[PDB]
Amino acid sequence: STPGAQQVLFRTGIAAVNSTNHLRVYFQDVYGSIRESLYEGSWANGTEKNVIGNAKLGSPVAATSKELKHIRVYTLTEGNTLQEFAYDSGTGWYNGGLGGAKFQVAPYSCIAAVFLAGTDALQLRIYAQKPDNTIQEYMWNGDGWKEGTNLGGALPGTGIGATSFRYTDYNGPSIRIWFQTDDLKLVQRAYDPHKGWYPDLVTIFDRAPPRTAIAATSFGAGNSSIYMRIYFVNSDNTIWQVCWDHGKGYHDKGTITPVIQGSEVAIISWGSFANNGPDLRLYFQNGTYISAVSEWVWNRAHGSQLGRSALPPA
Ligand SMILES: OC[C@@H]1O[C@@H](O)[C@@H](O)[C@H](O)[C@@H]1O
Ligand SMILES: OC[C@@H]1O[C@@H](O)[C@@H](O)[C@H](O)[C@@H]1O
Ligand SMILES: OC[C@@H]1O[C@@H](O)[C@@H](O)[C@H](O)[C@@H]1O
Ligand SMILES: OC[C@@H]1O[C@@H](O)[C@@H](O)[C@H](O)[C@@H]1O
Repeated sequence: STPGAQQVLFRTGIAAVNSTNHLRVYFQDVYGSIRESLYEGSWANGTEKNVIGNAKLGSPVAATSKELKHIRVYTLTEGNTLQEFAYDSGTGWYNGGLGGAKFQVAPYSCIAAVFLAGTDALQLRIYAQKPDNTIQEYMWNGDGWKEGTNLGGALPGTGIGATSFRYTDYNGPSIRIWFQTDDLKLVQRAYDPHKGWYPDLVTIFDRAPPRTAIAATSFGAGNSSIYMRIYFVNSDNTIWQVCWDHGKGYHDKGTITPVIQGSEVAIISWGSFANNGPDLRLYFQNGTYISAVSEWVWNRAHGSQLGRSALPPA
């Protein structure tokens, strides 16, 4: 290993945000602190000086952004309440207002978070699992945190993936979320502006490991068209990808890359098929220096490739 890699919690929560190829990756260190590594032409940071806050050991870690002007990172306190580490350009890092509400969730809850796409002002939807094992939406619409729509029951401790995009022929944002139900299937729920939440679950995978990591992204929004990619850790100790492509639907799935048993997963994307993209980046643990976080890359030039073998601080 390396001294730096040793500071990374084994099976750490992982989150990532980006403005095109300007990247931030969040993880938890062995002391419970949440740290930020970054890519700005090269990889840096992830050290004890790059701590944005503290969370319970083993906490989920979720993050979302508006470019890199506004970043929000969500974790659980020791008290199993949702908290928010917030960054705005010109202000820096601070404790976000979500913590004031002190929302208790299940101790084993995961978290997903999105800024809603294409809206006039900043709007956030956070998803977590309550002690009754239902998936609850929490909203920020500019005037305090409030519970939004309850999305019903899921496997206790389920992974939660989420994405928001705006169809260019609609006047409001769409949301897709993915999680695991008691039957061990992975499923999607969906919000569109003209329908609200659709009543049905859409199966994306028949049987997944219990509490497997789930991470999602979307890109290339157009007129009634979108592209999406969902990632999870399968029973073969590899990340699998499920593809939604416009005109083909959920048409393919397969292995991507090996991971450690019980690795967490994060995904970011940028660009689109129309402009020599997309670019995809996955972050996970595959045993590099034992506990380092590694990267997988997809791009138009070279397709599927391992990227940075060990993120900072490794
Ligand atoms: O533009 C983003 C960068 O793309 C490739 O160069 C990767 O090797 C690198 O780790 C980073 O993801
Ligand atoms: O624009 C986003 C910001 O970029 C750098 O300033 C980082 O040091 C900071 O933590 C944040 O990620
Ligand atoms: O614009 C988004 C908002 O930014 C700050 O006001 C936060 O305190 C709040 O929780 C939310 O994240
Ligand atoms: O626009 C997104 C939607 O915003 C509100 O209407 C929420 O009640 C709903 O669950 C969803 O998040």
